[PDB]
Amino acid sequence: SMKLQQLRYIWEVAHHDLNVSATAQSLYTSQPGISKQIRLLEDELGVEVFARSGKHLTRVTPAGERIIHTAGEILRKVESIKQIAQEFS
Amino acid sequence: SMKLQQLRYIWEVAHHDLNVSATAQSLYTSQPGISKQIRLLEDELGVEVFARSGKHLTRVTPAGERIIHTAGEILRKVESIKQIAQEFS
Repeated sequence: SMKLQQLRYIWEVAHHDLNVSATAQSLYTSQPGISKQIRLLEDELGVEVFARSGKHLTRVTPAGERIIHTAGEILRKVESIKQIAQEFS
Repeated sequence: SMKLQQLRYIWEVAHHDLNVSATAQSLYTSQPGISKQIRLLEDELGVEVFARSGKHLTRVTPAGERIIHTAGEILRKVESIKQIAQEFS
């Protein structure tokens, strides 16, 4: 089963121009940590979200553009649950 | 942080007419496991998804109707990701 954390990671990596180092510092976590969770996700899905050239991301794949876009929808809907909660709070 | 599992649980509990026992057997898990994950979710959200009367769920709350609906959209969108993966495999 895919996890929300891996969805947040590919969204953030995509919004830091594929710079995994810059993303790690954005999320206050280690850079190897983010790379692990993404490859678990890609192994779990069986598709590459990010094309690589060595230990380095080069571009978002066709499949990844669709998957990341939908991850943003999931992350925004998770946020709306917390806003629904707080309005009734 | 909220988890996909807890979103799957409140949705499944809601589609087994609030019967946690039938839901546990559906998901091949324990009934205490589902209850535990639901109360964690509700503590994080600070709202009750299910109105209670003793060790018993009576109805879905105004807020819970919205949260469960949005949890369903999320669970559907998680499925769209794996359908995107399968296509591109």
